[PDB]
Amino acid sequence: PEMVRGQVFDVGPRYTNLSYIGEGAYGMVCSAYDNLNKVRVAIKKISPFEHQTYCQRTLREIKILLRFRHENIIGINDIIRAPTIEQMKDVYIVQDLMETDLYKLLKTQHLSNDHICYFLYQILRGLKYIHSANVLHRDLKPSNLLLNTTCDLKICDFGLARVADPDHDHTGFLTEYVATRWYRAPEIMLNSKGYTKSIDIWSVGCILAEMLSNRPIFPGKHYLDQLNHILGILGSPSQEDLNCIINLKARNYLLSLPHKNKVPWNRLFPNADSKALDLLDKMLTFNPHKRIEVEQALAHPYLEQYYDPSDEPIAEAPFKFDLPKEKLKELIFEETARFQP
Ligand SMILES: *[C@@H]1CCOC(=O)c2c(O)cc(O)cc2OC[C@@H](O)[C@H](O)[C@H](O)C(=O)C1
Repeated sequence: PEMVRGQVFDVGPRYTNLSYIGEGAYGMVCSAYDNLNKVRVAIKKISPFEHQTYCQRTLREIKILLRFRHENIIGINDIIRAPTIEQMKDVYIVQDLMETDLYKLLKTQHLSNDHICYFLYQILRGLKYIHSANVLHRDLKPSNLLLNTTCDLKICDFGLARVADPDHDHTGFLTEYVATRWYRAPEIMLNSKGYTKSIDIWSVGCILAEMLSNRPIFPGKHYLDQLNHILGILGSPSQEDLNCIINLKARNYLLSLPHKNKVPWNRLFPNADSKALDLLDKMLTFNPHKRIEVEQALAHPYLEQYYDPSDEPIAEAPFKFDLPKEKLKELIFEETARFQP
């Protein structure tokens, strides 16, 4: 058993010569050599079984990724675990080895407009597949976008994903915490549980802005502060958009604010392509019902060099629609059985 930074990695004998990469949800990510396929791979160690929410995140991801097959979604090549439930303490998920993630890339690298266009195209192409499966990713952010050496992009981490449920999306003011804060749509803080596809388009718009400037566009320092940053750039919502918000507490909070003017995108991003800024505006639209959808975004003039609906596939088998951790562990054991001897 090889150890990496005081952490056992029981992945032998198939996977050897381990190297640290970073941290996932319930454990670390390493690279390793695959002695069967004679290539290096990435391996994520997960230790979720003490906690019901961890088991939930682990089961969601495994169930989804084993059904999905798409060029812009990183797949599961192998799952390593003990042969019995009694002996199962950790799970190792083996995936293609990528070169970097967009979070690390944006810390030091300026993106050319050609790279921004290609990265955005690939994010939306993968997102089209996800949404066609009636699935919401719900945690899109640069660290969940992986790049290989030729800048092919893959979406990672479905542990926060859910099946879309727009009829049950409404909730009260200041109750929801969906997504990582900086990528969270304004309606999460106002009246939404994050159960509609527009949640993901907002996150993509935040990622686009960050690719244009190498800094987060809405860097809220805490929960309600996130809405301060959003409104500081978008300006005050229109009467029509407020009439959309029937919840009285959320609407009255917005009405209590002083009038704020919109900051023009081309003042925030003076070197950006004007077509990129037009698409950015449509993704970062306050009203989630008016916000552009993934297939419309793919057809936007900014992406005309890449757009090809017949090469933008959808899912064959969409997902249609309280468990103690003991039952979740059994479910995880069952879902991973296909990779055993
Ligand atoms: C993604 C989990 C899989 O991540 C990877 O496979 C991965 C590869 O292949 C290369 C590099 O450089 C990073 C990387 O993941 C880094 C993770 O920390 C990632 O950002 C994210 O946190 C995650 O776990 C989901």
